[PDB]
Amino acid sequence: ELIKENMRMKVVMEGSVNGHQFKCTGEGEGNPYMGTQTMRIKVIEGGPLPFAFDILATSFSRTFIKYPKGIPDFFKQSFPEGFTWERVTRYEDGGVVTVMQDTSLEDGCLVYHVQVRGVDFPSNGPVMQKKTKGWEPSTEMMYPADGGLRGYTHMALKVDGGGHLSCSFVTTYRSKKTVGNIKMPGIHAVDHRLERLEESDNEMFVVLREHSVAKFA
Ligand SMILES: [Mg+2]
Ligand SMILES: [Mg+2]
Ligand SMILES: [Mg+2]
Repeated sequence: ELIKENMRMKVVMEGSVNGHQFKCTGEGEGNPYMGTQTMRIKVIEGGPLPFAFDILATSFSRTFIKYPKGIPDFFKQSFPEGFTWERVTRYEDGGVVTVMQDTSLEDGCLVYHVQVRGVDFPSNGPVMQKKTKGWEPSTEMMYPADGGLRGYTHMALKVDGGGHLSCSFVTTYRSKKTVGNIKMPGIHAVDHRLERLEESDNEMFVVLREHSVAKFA
């Protein structure tokens, strides 16, 4: 079918955080049925970023979730047309990030277009001071919502000196399927582990790896 055991992805991300304009490109691959993927990301405009790359990392891939056959896979069913996602992220101490994403399939490659707008991060907070240490593993609750899905995640951004910055994601996943059917899942959870590795000194190059597995709520 269209989502093969090996799939490539490409991403273009444009946005701003606290007025700082940037652009990133990414490419990678994974095993959509095993829920594993890796991607290589470059900051191509606005680099070096004067904020933590961690606030972008969660915007770089829902086709690579391991769904058990008993839980319908909204994302893989949405091809060939694909799906969109819209997110609002609220950070402890201020920091609101709004994200709009398109997922398409072009010549057998997944193609992502992402728009990111971050505002009101404190000037001497760990995001704008680049004192973050990556994301804890998290569980995203998935709910049926008017023929799409609502995702809800409480994430913990690790900070220098042992603390965390609490943050909350509400995501709306919408199908772009204009011909054909989608079997809607019930309430479920997705367990995520997002790792950054192979980073350059000023985060102009970052490798992300993700493990995403669906389970019953
Ligand atoms: Mg399915
Ligand atoms: Mg902060
Ligand atoms: Mg660098």
